[PDB]
Amino acid sequence: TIFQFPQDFMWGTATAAYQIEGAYQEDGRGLSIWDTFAHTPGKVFNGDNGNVACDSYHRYEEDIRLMKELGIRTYRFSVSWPRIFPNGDGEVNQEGLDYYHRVVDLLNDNGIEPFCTLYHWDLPQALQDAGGWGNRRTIQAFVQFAETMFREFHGKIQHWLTFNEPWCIAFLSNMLGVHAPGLTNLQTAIDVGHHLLVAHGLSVRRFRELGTSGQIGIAPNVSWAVPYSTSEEDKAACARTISLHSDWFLQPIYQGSYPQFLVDWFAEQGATVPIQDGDMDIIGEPIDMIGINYYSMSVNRFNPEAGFLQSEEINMGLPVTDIGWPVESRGLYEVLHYLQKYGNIDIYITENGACINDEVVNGKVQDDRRISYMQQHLVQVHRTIHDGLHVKGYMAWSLLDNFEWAEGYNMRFGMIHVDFRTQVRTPKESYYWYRNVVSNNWLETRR
Amino acid sequence: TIFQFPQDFMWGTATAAYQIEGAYQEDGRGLSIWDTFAHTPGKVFNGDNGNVACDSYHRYEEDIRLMKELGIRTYRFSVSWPRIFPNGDGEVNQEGLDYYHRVVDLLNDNGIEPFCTLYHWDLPQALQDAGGWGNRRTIQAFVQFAETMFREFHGKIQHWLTFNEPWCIAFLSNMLGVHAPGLTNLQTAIDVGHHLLVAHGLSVRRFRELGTSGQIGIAPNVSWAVPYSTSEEDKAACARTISLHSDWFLQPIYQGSYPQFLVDWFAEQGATVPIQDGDMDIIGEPIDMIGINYYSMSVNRFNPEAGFLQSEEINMGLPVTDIGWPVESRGLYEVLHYLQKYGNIDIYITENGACINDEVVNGKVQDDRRISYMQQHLVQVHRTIHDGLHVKGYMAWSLLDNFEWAEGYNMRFGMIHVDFRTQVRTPKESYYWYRNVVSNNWLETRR
Amino acid sequence: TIFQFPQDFMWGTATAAYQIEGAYQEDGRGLSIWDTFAHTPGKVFNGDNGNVACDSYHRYEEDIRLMKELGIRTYRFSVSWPRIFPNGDGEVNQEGLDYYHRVVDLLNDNGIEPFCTLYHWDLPQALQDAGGWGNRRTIQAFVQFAETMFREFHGKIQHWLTFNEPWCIAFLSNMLGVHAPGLTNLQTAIDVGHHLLVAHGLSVRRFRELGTSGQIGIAPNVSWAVPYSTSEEDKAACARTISLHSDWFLQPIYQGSYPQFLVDWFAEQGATVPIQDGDMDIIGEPIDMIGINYYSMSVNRFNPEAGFLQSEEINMGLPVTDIGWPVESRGLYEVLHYLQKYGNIDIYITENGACINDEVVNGKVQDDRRISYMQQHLVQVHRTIHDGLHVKGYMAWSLLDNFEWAEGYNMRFGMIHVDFRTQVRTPKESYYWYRNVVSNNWLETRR
Amino acid sequence: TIFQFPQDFMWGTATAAYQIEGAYQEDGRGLSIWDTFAHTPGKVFNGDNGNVACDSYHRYEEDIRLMKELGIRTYRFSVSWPRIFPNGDGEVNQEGLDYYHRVVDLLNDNGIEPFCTLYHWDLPQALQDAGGWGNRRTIQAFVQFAETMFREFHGKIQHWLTFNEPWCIAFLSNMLGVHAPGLTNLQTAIDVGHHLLVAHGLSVRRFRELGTSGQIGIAPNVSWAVPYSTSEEDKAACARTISLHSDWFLQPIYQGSYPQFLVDWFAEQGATVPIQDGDMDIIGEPIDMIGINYYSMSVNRFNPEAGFLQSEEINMGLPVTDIGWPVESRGLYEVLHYLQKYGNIDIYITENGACINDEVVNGKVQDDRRISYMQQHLVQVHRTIHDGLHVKGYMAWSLLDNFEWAEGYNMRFGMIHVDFRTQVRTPKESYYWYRNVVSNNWLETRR
Ligand SMILES: O=C(O)[C@H](O)[C@@H](O)[C@H](O)[C@H](O)CO
Ligand SMILES: O=C(O)[C@H](O)[C@@H](O)[C@H](O)[C@H](O)CO
Ligand SMILES: O=C(O)[C@H](O)[C@@H](O)[C@H](O)[C@H](O)CO
Ligand SMILES: O=C(O)[C@H](O)[C@@H](O)[C@H](O)[C@H](O)CO
Repeated sequence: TIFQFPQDFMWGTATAAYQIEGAYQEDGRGLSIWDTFAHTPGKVFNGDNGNVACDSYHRYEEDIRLMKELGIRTYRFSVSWPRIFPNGDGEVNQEGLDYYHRVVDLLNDNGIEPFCTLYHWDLPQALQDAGGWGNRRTIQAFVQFAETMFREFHGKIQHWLTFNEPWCIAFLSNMLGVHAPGLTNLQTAIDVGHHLLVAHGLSVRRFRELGTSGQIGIAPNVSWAVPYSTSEEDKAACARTISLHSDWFLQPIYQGSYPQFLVDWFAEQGATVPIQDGDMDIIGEPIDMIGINYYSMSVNRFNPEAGFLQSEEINMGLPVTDIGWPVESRGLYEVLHYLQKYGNIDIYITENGACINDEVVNGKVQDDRRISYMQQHLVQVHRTIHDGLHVKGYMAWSLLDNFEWAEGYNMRFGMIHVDFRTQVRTPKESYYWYRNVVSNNWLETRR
Repeated sequence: TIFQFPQDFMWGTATAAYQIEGAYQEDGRGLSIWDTFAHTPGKVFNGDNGNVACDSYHRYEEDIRLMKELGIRTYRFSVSWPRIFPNGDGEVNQEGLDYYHRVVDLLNDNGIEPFCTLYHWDLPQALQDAGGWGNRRTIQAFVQFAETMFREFHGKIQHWLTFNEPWCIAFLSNMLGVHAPGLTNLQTAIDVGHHLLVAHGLSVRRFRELGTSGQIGIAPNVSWAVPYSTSEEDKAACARTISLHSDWFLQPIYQGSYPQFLVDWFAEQGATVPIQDGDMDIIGEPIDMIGINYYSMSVNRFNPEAGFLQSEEINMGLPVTDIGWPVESRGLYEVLHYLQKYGNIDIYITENGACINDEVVNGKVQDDRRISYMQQHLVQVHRTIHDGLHVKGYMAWSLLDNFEWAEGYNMRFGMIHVDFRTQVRTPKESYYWYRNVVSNNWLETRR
Repeated sequence: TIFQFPQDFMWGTATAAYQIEGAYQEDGRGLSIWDTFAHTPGKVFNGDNGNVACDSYHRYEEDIRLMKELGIRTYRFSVSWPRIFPNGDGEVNQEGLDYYHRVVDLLNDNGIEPFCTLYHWDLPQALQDAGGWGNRRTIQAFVQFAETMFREFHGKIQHWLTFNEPWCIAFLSNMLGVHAPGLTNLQTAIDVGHHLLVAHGLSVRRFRELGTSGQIGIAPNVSWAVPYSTSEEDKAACARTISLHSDWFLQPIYQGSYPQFLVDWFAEQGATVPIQDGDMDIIGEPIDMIGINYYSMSVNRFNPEAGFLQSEEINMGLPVTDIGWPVESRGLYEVLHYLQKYGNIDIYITENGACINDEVVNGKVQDDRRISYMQQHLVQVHRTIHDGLHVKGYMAWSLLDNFEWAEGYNMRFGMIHVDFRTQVRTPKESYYWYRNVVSNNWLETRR
Repeated sequence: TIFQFPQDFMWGTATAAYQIEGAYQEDGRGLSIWDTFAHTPGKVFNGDNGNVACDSYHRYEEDIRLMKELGIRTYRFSVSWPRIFPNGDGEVNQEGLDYYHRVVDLLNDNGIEPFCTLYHWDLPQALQDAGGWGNRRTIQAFVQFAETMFREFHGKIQHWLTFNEPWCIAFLSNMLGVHAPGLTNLQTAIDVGHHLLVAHGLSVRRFRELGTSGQIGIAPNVSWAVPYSTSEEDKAACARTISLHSDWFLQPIYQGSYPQFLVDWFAEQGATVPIQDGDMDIIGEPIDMIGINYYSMSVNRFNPEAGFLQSEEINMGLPVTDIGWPVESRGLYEVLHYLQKYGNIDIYITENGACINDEVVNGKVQDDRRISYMQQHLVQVHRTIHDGLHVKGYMAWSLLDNFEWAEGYNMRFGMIHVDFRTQVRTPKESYYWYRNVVSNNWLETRR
């Protein structure tokens, strides 16, 4: 089957600052909660950290040449907040801004459209010390950061995302303790989620007030669960799982309220959203589009012992990637249609990829499983476009193998292999396959 | 995840006569349309035929010992019609009956419940010469055959199936020309389908009139298609695909009529069902259960050039078995729920398996992919039971690698490897895995 | 270095009934708590059970031929209680006795001295239903069982052990829930430990009263822990670890009391030993020797969160066997010297071995690591003998790969490989190495 | 288990001049007793010599870059005496001093603290001709050498060691004849040992008088033996073995006397220490710390035929490194605690490593066994620190594979592989593992 994509479909790859930039103390960069987290014994696999990670702070020219050869039209990357404001709240670091100018100018020189993610988890440690996202003052610090970037890069960037994966930032980091700052308190997770939504709304306002170039949105990671049985309880368990990742952040944005059933659920657990007057109006600031991060899908059932959402994932026996996630691409088709509850909004698949740990053998990386994974998901993308949904682009999660939060360098998601001992880049077989798809602008599945 | 099965769940394996019995001219056996078909250049891969195929006519004792060691409770097999009535219409061949007595007694001696499939495609050539299933006289010949078996094996067999895969017998064989007798005429396919339904109804009547032991049903192969787009036409294309395999045969049986939309469809193509007065009443004879044969699932779209049903299957990029079928077990969960339109009837998964061609290496057959396939499908079985559906048992398609109709011996579906050069049996790794599942009566998926 | 052993040193191998006998329902055998445990989802790896396990109930003649060729002088095996008394408390099953007569006569015919373990964890389910070892009536049932064996095998067996690994029977099974019956209650673990000690004392009395042949003892599994730091608390943590395995059972036997510090420890946790008047006097019945089971050694430190004994084992980086136990043979030398607190009693290393999962490749099992392990431990044995300790013999843990409780068949400890699919025995390279050591009666370590 | 190290723990690697510097006749370097020894047929394996050995005389910049990337804080190296004083006793060679200035400045430029070993066995041949260390005039020559280095490198080096492994210099070289000058006379070995102790004391005095920078000590190789039996004689045999390596040199230094029992032992063999008045007072000069070289541990027994110390090492069957040494890290914990007899002095593990001969395969050196070895020994280091002992740092024996005295290039101890045919350096897998440990400052053992 041949799947032709729209003429102006935006093809790309994506990275995040702390995962690839290698110069954590260079040019006045301050420490982030992730430096702190990775530097704590037991928080990240093997004690790995982003001190060097890919060294893209120095090797960006090479990476950009590689992505130029890929035939890609956009590059999603994130800005390291502590490089711009080493204290979070403070005096601007021109050296930090200079770095992004070098990167952005090179991208633009190469016809590659920057797709800027302002917040990709690297909150300056100084702000965390004051309570981090649990403190409304951090909202102010973020707006300052956003403004600085909007003004500095006004006509160089046309695509902006305020936050990347609000669920991970709030719940995975503050309720489950898996990601920095590693807390386990429902109330603080809810506080964090609410404050980042306020920060987001204010930043969009500034974007509009400053007359900044381009479009702006937010990029939540998307969850998709299907019930094991036809029971109302399994159905509810799946609604909770799905809704906390997306609706919890999208309903306030698009409809001016948090999902009542989840508000009630958390209330049962003694937690309440710290909503101040006009917070909801600020959060409802009109956005241009949203980024959607998708990787897997699950079959769940209600289980009172299954975590704070009492939703248990069943191991259905499906084959899994090297990080253990089952691959079932229909989930992408399903959430995209599910999200239509907010209207036929513009959606970019800002992240989609697979952990496949193949290494360099005979000078190549025969990552057939990543090609397989991508192929199945791109079919779903075409399928939704064919259904009339406004899915505008796709960004392969990871141009490069990188520091994969908590997993360390152990889990490879890149289309370009990076030997962390030499920093040597080796484009995988998926890279060359992707090059053909993005350059031809059509995909073909064959037996 | 641990999946506990019901106390009385019936575990088994299945075969078909022409695929495993090796003695096509022995003990007065007459030729079937399949001997004829396989003996024709170009009809079956490599000119393979069932002349010897496994030689189970002679090696049944060994096979039965192997299935006894498997911990299985039932064995589904089919009866070679031309061994009982070498002419189809004629004088009984006691030698043919003796063979099945040897098999059945041994099964019973070993506590293995026979699950008898009367018709598994081996129509005596003599009847085909007279028009085969296109001729109503064949219905009479079949009822005689059924009666003979019912009387001969009265208290030895408690589970009976009249026909196995009516869709393949009618459409694949008479419209698509892929299986014997290899015709390509819509009207004859429809005639065949209708006549086999009449034969089925009459045989159930005889079963009841003779007071024969056990329960009796029919075993259609089940189809499952999901639409590519949300269009009404893709939806219709999938209804046609799904309905021709099951509803076309189940609606007359359970509701007294053929699916009207398919009646109209075929009428558009100039074909009409040869329904005589009381045919529908005969077909509606109450049955005890049905067998369901499931292997794969597809995503289809309407396409006017896509065959007689104008339903095109999209290659979604999913991994496939060695015969090229994509594995997606949810399809089993879906049809089982879909079939509830006929009531919560008793259903046995009379066939489910995968073509995995692994051979003997280091004295074993490391068929991990078959274990994987089975594991995923058994989860769905448990899932439907947990939903309250009366799924009574499961039979792994193929105890032994065998003559795979049209594919020849090239496509292996067995849990026991058969080296066709020596007839040597080598239980695969899936055999030992299955032995544990059927003996423990619970399954466990692990990472 | 050459290590010459004493002229009359007793060399052997060992097994346990439920781990090797394959005929759990044969000849009237009743179910044991282990059949029950293994038949419960989640209790044993992969749902493995002892239903067939080696099939030594039928293949003992082969096994005995193999051990005769090994040059061994003794064979330690256990008696399946539910084969003798299918109800535990009840009427004798002559068929069960006959089996052991076949085994024992063959051993004796081959000049191999039987070393009989009366209790090796297979308590009849019927007794467990009544409270198992938590009920003093079980003590009576055990004495009946012991008497029966003493009278039946009077002049055929000269070495007897009442219980094998009291720590595992009591604490691992009733406090930690890892072994059958799988309970987690300190008090019941203590009850079980005390009742088995009473059963042991009474059985020794009967042995003496009946004038039965040979010597009789008990075979505790031995623990050995060394402190991480020189702190009093780490030292205490190690004393608890060491003492619960051995002193807890040996002090009542040899000195008429339980280790006070452990009595106090458990008292702090609200558990008290159910000591009735004269229980201690019964337990103090003089024994002829003890069997010692040794596998590993650890370095521990005090940790309040480290289980009921608040003793944490440090992962020192030492290489481990395939089941994950570090090899450090000095621990054997240490406990043997430590046990001298009870006098220079007769000690038999009734168990010592390693989990090394090597399989048959090129017709052999190149288990160099098991040879390595054994070699290091046999040096320690010689060392203690050279120090004047009365270490009388050594039995390699496992003649055959077997059902390894909770680990299933996944963990191989045998010197003879068993392909559980064919029951085919393949003596490992360690078997041939051991044959030379036991036949020459001296060991040689070489570079 | 996670082992956190002290904030200021000093991590490093170590080498010795003759083993790595490749330019034995370059820049006026005179010959040492080792050039002479290696140039004699039969003294060193395969006639290997240090003529080129690693060529670090020319490739130091590369090596230093590699150790900078390692994250190391100190580098232990030795000074080639015959490069400074080509005659030993004579006129200074500025070219030789210049080399070390290039090395030291580069180290300092890279934040790597030089740890200078003045004497690492390369005594100028000219002095050996006059009797070498057997002649007190050599003491004077050494003090001149020491002074020169102290004055030349005053503020560039902060850590100094006078002698490296006095036992090897005296006994292995002059009693056993294995190392240069290869003599076999107890009396001369004792003379050498005493004269080097006097040289050491005088050099420390000069260090203090000149007001040189840093701290100064001596680095004996440490021995550790445990008795086979509990006999007084085996115990004595172990005391002799242990004491000759350490106490023989440390007692005069810290307590002002030689171990009396060893004085008596040698007296029995007709040898006496040539102690002149005030020699002991000079030797007792206060030192800042000591370096400890540890590799293995043994189990010994008394044996009158077992060499001059009549101490036989038993082959306990333990796994060995590629040079044949058994690995048993507890020995490090034991000697460190044993050395507390001199007070809780500052101790640096100046050497610890393993001979693992893995080569470059697939572009890497998979030296898992060296990682294993180091991991076990670093646990012991942490353990002693946790016990309150002042263990200040650890230096992995060998940054690079090198000329391994008498073994030649056949025995590899490096963390960086050196292909002696191309001089190409290839950091081993242990290098990358060590980089993580030294950079994180904590170690983790995992299963
Ligand atoms: O939010 C994104 O998800 C994260 O930024 C990535 O850095 C993750 O590593 C990737 O999703 C794979 O888990
Ligand atoms: O009717 C069933 O289809 C047939 O009985 C089998 O013999 C098929 O060959 C099997 O389903 C795989 O194709
Ligand atoms: O108590 C003994 O340990 C048991 O009898 C064995 O059956 C164990 O499985 C074996 O020691 C392996 O650890
Ligand atoms: O005395 C030290 O030991 C030596 O400096 C090294 O050069 C040795 O060769 C190394 O220890 C290997 O044993």
